[PDB]
Amino acid sequence: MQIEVTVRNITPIFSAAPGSNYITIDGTINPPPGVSRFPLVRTRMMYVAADVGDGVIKSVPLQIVPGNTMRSLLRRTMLKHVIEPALVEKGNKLSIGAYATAYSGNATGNPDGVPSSFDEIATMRAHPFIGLFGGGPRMLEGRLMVDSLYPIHTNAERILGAGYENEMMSGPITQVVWARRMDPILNLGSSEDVEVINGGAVAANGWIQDLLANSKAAASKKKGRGLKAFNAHEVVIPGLKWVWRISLDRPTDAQVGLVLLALNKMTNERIAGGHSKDYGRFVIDGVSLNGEQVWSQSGITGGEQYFDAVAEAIDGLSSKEFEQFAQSAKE
Amino acid sequence: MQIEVTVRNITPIFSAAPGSNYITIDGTINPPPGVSRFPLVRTRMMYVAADVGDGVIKSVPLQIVPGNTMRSLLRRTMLKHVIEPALVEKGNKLSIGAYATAYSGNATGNPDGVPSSFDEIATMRAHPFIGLFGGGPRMLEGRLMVDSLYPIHTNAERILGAGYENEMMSGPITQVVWARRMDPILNLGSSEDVEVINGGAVAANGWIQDLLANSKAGRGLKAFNAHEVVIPGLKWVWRISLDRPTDAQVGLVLLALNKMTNERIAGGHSKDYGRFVIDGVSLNGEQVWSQSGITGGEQYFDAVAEAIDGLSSKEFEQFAQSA
Amino acid sequence: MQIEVTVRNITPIFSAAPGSNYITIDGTINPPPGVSRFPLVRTRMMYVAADVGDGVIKSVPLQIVPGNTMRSLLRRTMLKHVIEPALVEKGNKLSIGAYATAYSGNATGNPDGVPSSFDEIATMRAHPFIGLFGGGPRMLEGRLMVDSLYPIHTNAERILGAGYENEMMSGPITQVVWARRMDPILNLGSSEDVEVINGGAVAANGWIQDLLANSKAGRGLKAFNAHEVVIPGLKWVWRISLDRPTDAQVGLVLLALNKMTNERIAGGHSKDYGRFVIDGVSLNGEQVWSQSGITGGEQYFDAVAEAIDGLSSKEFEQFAQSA
DNA sequence: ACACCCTTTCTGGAGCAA
DNA sequence: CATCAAGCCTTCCTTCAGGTGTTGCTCCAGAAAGGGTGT
Repeated sequence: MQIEVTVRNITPIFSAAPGSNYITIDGTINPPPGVSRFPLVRTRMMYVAADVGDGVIKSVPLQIVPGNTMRSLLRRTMLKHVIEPALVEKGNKLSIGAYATAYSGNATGNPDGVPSSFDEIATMRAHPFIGLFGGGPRMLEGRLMVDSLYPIHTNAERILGAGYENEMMSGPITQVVWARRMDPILNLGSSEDVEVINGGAVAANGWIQDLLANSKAAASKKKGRGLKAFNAHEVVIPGLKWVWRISLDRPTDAQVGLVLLALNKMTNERIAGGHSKDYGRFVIDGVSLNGEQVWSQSGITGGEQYFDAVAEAIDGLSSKEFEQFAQSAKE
Repeated sequence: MQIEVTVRNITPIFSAAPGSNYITIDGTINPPPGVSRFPLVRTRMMYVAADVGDGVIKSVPLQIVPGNTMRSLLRRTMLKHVIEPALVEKGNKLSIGAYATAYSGNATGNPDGVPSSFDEIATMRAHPFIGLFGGGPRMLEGRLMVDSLYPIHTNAERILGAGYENEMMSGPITQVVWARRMDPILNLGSSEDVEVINGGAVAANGWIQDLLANSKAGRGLKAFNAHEVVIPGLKWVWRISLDRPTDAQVGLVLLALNKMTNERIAGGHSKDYGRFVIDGVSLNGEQVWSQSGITGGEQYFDAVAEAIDGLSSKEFEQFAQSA
Repeated sequence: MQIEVTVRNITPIFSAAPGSNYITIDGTINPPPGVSRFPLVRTRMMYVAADVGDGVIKSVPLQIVPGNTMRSLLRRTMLKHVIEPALVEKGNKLSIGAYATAYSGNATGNPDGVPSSFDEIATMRAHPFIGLFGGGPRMLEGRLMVDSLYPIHTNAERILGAGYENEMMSGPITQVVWARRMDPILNLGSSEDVEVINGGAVAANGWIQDLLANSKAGRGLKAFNAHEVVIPGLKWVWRISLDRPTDAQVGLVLLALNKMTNERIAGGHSKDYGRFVIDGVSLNGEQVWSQSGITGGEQYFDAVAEAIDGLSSKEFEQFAQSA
């Protein structure tokens, strides 16, 4: 089953790339040493072979959300919105290992090297949730394959293929957003501002005195840590139309129905990260099932046999498969 | 819960963008070198994708207030207007670290590399203020999600939803506003204007000769600079979002929104730059704002009323307590 | 606390907008080159989002005086006849750096990066003058928030918040006023007017020869220029906001507003521009202004009368003192 | 009864570059 | 209805933040002996 979810982020996208990146105040990424630089936390970037100029494929940077992040977003969406309410409305409860296996593929960091029986493998791949995300102590193949969230851009034209010339994007799609943390105690202004503080003016003056001592120590170092922190993070600019490729090799109809229910409940979900700055908010503007567009304003339109299958399976959903899926053979 | 606080700024909005940007005496932003240049401190602006050629969408600038700035504004009006009167009214006094953890995210720049217990996580995410704003030494996630203040503009037409198209403004929304600082010794002009000056005439003469020696070869008070601002009267929008909130947390947000009328947005405090009025507040798509404040949402106001009653310092203390 | 000072300019207003703008003899601001352009210093203009037609908001020009000019003007009137008399009737001697920091917010152009102690911050924000205007070497935040002087105009309709539905000026509020400088000795006539010039006719004839050599090909004299001014007789609006003031500070601002009529708003000093009367002062919405100054707000006046007594130089000295 | 299936059971070393 | 005026100076940024914690892999890559039991 081929599912293609074209979304539109209405907030910036921030999937933080690991690394030690810096930036000048003017906006130059990774400056040579000597000039003053601030920590930059770049967004996640996929190198893509693309056609720059004419017939000259080259590796260009295109900033994305990883398929692991979107796979866990899909997993936690169908978990918080479908699977957990189905378990709550009945008497079924999960162990902490079963909850850990359902949310992160495993209960412990150490798997057991023995694989499970063919009957249990077949029944877990027939399961609506466990078939999508087959983890556990004995590693199963989950039939859900989740691609990265690619922005519909020229740099991904060898990724996107034909049919994506509408709402086209060129050029840079990222922006460095600067964030500052000020010291609260420097923003104290009067005795009315300080009355909620134990000690008041004495404690405030002690905070200024420790900041002056630490500043003198840092000046002796240059020529603990305070609360001033001016820094930067690169985000992907809002308003982009993104492609999200979801694949299912011979799924049970309830499993693709569960993916459809999760895509229905992607409303009020954040894609990558930067929670407190409301980053990752998005609007789905299209879902195509095997190339057939099945999205409307009121969620998924059509595809009814998937929804009846997943409703019947959620009615038949229990905690027994989750418990014996997470049960280690070595334990 | 999805709140849309659509506001209109009375005065020019100035959130100072980082960078050594420059301006000529005309309206040329960042000129080529070899011409007379002045330091320009531009407004904070966000690139947004917008339909510019009626088929082609492109990354265009749009001057905003950052969601960090508006989040700290909401946090500070909650603290100085709701939380601190409830704390000093009941006699509760936070520690200096607890005050720093209330106004910033924590008290120290080094967070603890341990996770807190689930009982603690549940108590603070059920707490109104600490549930809205996480952080601390052990990296709590708040339930509040604060977007940038976006102007209702055709550059943001892919950013806003529906119903804003009749209000959507086109064209440039900024101004290079010029400021200057005199050396006020040059403005003295009289021998009875130096009787307040110690030394008097000889002191004013020494300041003049020091300025002349500095100009012949420390920085004086003569400054001429510029800052780009968003134009006043612009209609904005502010997307506050709530990840599974308690009704007390929503009531704390609405209590903050009721008394942001005397609060300033971003920078320009001496120029009264941050002044604004709230045109509307949509509470999950339903309008709850009027002239007197937020009407309706009564369960949220009652929940934050019973939550502000019994608000103790010890929750902030063991939120700020390191490990 | 919100103060709304509604003034009406008696003479034209000229706050010169920076920029080499040009004018033709029949109007046509900033023409294409070759139509004999004349130098034009336009008055200060703020772009304001405004209703241009039914359902369309555009960034229109609106001629204002910037809030920095108003902030320094308020600082200067309190310094000129409330603060300096309080220092020299008591014999207090401000330093020259203290005078610089009082009249301009700083003594030098290099603020200290170190923060001041909280007791110092509390004393200066509780100070009547230093609380209004902060700054200094360690960058104090003042309690005063001075808006720019908008006119009562329909272009400012989104600025005023529909407080005044009458007296709304619709058309343009500006005139290009032309000023020319005559060469003095081009109008002598007789040799009795040149007998005071040393040498007599020979020095004026040498100056005429130098002017001729300049005209065939060093700057001359008798230039022709234009300056856009706001037309007189219209009604303005001023907003002076306060960040939790002591009543001595409110009394200081009202004492500035009482004898505000002696000073000028920006202007050309020679042309007597910037003259104005105050038609009203709104203290948080209630009118406290009459023909005989300010009537009402008595506790602010008693507080500022208490604070002017005992106002020593010592606070100014350790406000301007740089670490 | 002879075929596949499901379990145990069992002996030794140990350093490591790109 | 024609020119003559058809700017001049000077400002032309200041300090500071200029990251913190964690993560820092897991497992298995055998074949026979000795029991069952299912066709």
